[PDB]
Amino acid sequence: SVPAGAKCRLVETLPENMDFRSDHLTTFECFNEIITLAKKYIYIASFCCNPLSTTRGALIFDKLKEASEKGIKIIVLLDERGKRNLGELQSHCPDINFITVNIDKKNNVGLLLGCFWVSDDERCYVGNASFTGGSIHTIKTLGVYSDYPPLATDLRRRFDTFKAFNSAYHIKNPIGGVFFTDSPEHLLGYSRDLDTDVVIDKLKSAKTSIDIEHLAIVPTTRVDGNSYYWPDIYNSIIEAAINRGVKIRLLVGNWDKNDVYSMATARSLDALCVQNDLSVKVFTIQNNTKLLIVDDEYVHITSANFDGTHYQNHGFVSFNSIDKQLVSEAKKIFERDWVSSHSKSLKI
Amino acid sequence: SVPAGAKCRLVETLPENMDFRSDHLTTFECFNEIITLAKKYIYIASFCCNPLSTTRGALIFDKLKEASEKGIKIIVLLDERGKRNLGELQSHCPDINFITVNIDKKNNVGLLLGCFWVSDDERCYVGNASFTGGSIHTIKTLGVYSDYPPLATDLRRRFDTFKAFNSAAYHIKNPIGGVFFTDSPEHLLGYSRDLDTDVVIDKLKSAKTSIDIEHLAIVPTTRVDGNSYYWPDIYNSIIEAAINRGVKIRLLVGNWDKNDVYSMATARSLDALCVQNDLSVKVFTIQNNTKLLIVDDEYVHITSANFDGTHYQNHGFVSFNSIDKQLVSEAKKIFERDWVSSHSKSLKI
Repeated sequence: SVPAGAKCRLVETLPENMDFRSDHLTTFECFNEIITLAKKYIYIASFCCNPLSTTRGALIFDKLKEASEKGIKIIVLLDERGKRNLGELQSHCPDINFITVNIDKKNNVGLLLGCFWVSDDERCYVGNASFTGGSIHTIKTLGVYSDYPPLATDLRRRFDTFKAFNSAYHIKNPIGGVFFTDSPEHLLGYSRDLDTDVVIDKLKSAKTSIDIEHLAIVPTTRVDGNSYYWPDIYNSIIEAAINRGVKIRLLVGNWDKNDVYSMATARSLDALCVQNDLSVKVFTIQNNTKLLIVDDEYVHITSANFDGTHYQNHGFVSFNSIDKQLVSEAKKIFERDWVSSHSKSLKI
Repeated sequence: SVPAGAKCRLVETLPENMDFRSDHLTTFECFNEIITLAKKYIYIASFCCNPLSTTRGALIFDKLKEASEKGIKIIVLLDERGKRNLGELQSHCPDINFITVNIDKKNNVGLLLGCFWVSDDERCYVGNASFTGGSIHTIKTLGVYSDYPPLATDLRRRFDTFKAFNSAAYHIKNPIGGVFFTDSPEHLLGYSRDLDTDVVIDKLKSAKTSIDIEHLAIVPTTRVDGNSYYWPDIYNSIIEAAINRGVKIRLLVGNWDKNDVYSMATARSLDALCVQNDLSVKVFTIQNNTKLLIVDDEYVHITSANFDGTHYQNHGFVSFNSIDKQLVSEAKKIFERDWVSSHSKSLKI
């Protein structure tokens, strides 16, 4: 009935100046095939829309413009704080519907990240490649493409939820081994599962290994001029390594900004690298990859970073899979990134 | 009916070589009053019994010996891992009943700390002054004495629980007399006792204004049984109160080193938090058993355990809690004295 894996295949943006190589569908090829095969609609949700930054991004934008001129209903969702180039986006393509959204009318902290495409209720992409020229060509990204109509329909319902904010156990036995998790809690409705609870549960259930490629694993972030302390994911990682002997490899971005918090977290992680089975490598390249692999049997790909600001306020959809083949493909991706020349051991 | 405060008064050990001063009942005077007024029994629970280390402790030991010679039933509970001077304790006083206890027969990690005296179901002491000459004379300690029979009877039931391990809500919100006990570990709670872990974390999370803590170490990682154990529950409650709710927090902890990478890293983290939040950390080098927590100047917590994972997951102890305004204000002045003491210096390095 339902195909194993839900017809999902991994998508990558591997910049030519970087040493990352693979035979997966590229982000450019993914967006191009979605626009080409489109018959009725194309829905896109991202924090900001800035495709003209690279030549490949402008080509995707022009192909999307062609679809709009040929009757395809195209709607692009972007957060209110990415409204800088809104006038230029609508001037270039008057037939595209650009909508700014504010998902947090109470606190004005939550931001739309979504980071997914969906079209014709048949095809969809989901990952961490925003609708920018950087995410298409020059920034390393990781996502998932699928042409399974039930999965794309799930993403279309997420688009309905996000579009409604215009400014103007199924987790144990998923369908096809693939399921979505959502954020924030006040947008879950009655049926959707909070990504925070799923991620923490998978980290606590880890028996062997935890592999994470994220931007920053820090317990403290700055919610626009104010500090917010949220160590839930940070503690789950640390307690797995120390209390349960789980082998943990963390591939995170470089820190500084004279941030006392990020530096303190760096010294704490470096202190853990000397006595526990916790290894941390750092990358300096621009990298949007948000990847989590547990016991080589569960994979989690999203657009949010494992911090309190994202998982308490921001709006995003996260990809989850327990399909062994898709997990093994993601495991090979992380193994490549771990020993890459752009990943260096944590320095004191 | 029930007296406010449950007839509780603070008890301190202030060594003469230290600058700490107060008008509270001393630990020596407290133990002396318990031994003198004893009519039937005196029950004592501590990790170890080493009273002969100082002259004042040996004097208390001889008074307890005299009580045993006068028909008083004396039982001293000590942990099995404090069995060093057991032979000398029984040679000095053949009429005292010394019992070694192992509260964790499964894992052999939990230790008996109790740190309380109870006698005649009428009088009791509870705090962090063990039955040693150091805790009586040379080591700074803080405890509570009460002669309210219902409170001492509650503490006697804890003694019954611990003695059984021989080697051979509503009542928390409006307590009786504003005083109640919390207990540890979870596998010894029974059906009616409240876990000290949950109460401490709840009080820390409910803090609206101030959090004052005088403990040995506030670290998320300890060495339980040859292995490192990560437990940041109390650590996170403190930090999130300061960062997310703007609570003014003063932490008075002991000095660290031992080339411990974990304790050193935690030191750098706390000092990193001191630069942008209302969190101040001072360090003491003196010998100090004080385990004190004060929340919003309306809740006081005195115990013998340290706020770490080893204690609050394994060890057996009874913790004193009170919301009585008078007793809390007295504990608040104690912390204010300790905070600006000459033996407490701001965190450097």
